[PDB]
Amino acid sequence: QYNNENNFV
Repeated sequence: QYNNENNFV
């Protein structure tokens, strides 16, 4: 299982 998040502000 691969869990990620990416936020660019």
